[PDB]
Amino acid sequence: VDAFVGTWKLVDSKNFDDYMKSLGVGFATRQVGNMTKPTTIIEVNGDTVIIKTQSTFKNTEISFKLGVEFDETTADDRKVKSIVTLDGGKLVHVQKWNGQETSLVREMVDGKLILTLTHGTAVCTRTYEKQA
Repeated sequence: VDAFVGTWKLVDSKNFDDYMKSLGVGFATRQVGNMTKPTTIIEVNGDTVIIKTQSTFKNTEISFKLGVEFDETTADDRKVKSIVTLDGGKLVHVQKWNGQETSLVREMVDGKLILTLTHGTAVCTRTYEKQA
């Protein structure tokens, strides 16, 4: 947990396009929404954490409890049952809807929070760099 705490800046990412051009989390919108996520606030809370997708066009935020599943709708997932936990030092967000699921596994080693976004077909590396 002792990493996530703070405000991050997106640095490296690719393949959002493909991934949405299949998942249906844009199929168009993500052609800009691929890039347009410069900041992400990650406020750890007591037993919990809240993500704040601070960007220009489109913002989202949701609270999640490491060790629970919650049914919730981010604009860029739709309604999905997110199960979150922390294995070793890896924040595994598995994201279970129905016909498929996806995985949003987060870790910081070195100085970058690497988020591996993996679905039933398609992958994206999404990397975040602590700005504050």
